[PDB]
Amino acid sequence: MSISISYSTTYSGWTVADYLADWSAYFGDVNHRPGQVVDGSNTGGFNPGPFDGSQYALKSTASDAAFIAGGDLHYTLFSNPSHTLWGKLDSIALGDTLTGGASSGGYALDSQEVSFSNLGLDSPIAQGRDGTVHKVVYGLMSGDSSALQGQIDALLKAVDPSLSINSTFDQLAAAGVAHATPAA
Repeated sequence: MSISISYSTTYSGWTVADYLADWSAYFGDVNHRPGQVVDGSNTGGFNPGPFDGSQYALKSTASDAAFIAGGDLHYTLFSNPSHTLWGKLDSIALGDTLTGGASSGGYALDSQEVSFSNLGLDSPIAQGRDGTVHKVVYGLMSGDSSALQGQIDALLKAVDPSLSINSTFDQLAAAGVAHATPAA
């Protein structure tokens, strides 16, 4: 099935490009980089983990922002090719206030803003950090939603060539691809 999007009515008249640009700058950069992952503050986590799962989730350093990546995900840690997220990425959910974890049976957001699902991305381990899955999620970690934007743009075009990353959420809804929250 094709990409499916959830958005809060707040963003009805926003474009996906405007939204993701604003969100990524709001989430910022957790500085997850060589020599800068020295404790648990910026690792994120996997469910069930320790380095694989159906979710990877990460909270912003200085805001309440967070995302959950959903799929069939794997992380190489120190093993060649080192620090590669690979596997299947089905969903990215963006919002505020991450809760839970492996110990409680899953991650959740208290307040989801927007989600993209049925992304259908699938990168093999041997592609290392050049894998699309890696670049999409690592981009979110480091305050750059470019890779995610590109993949959403492609998926949208494949549905209907009038759709793009620059469409409004309401347009995507009209085109059958997105759905506004009934709330509040």
